[PDB]
Amino acid sequence: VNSFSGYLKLTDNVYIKNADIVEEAKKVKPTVVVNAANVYLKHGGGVAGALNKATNNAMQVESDDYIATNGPLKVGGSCVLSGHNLAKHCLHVVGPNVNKGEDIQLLKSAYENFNQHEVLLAPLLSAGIFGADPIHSLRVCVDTVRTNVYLAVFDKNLYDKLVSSFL
Ligand SMILES: Cc1noc(-c2ccnc(-c3ccnc4[nH]ccc34)c2)n1
Repeated sequence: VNSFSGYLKLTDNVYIKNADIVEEAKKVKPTVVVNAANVYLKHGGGVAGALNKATNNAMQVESDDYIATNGPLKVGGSCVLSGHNLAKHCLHVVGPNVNKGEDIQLLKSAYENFNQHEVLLAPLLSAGIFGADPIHSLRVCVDTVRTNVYLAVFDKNLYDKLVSSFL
């Protein structure tokens, strides 16, 4: 039993809710919140900009030190950093950005990072400003992630389309 509330169950291990991931993180304090990161951990907009804003820029400060030490992530890769006031940990995962021409097949590799964590609160990778089809992203999530994932979808209209079209 966990504290996630109001989710629709899609499969054995995948759950979905129309929610603001920032507000959901603030209420649940999950062990892991996933950020929709880029390779530079520059949290300017989308989910990343919202999560970072909610940490009063502490996420960005920590991220800049991470990059200065380690260099950029790989597309499809991830790193574990602090969850600050939102979660114990933040798993920064880099899905391909279609608006940069990155290979959508890397989306499966990106979701594989979730399997290193038993339970996660997450957005749909490569959705939103990353330019992928969120319905495709949901399909790859369900077919790749085996651990327990709670998907927060900000847009109510999109949430309804994802549920209604789910196979
Ligand atoms: C601009 C832009 N382009 O894409 C997106 C996107 C993609 C996936 N999930 C989200 C999302 C999901 C749940 N809560 C959220 N709070 C703030 C963002 C967010 C946003 N934003």
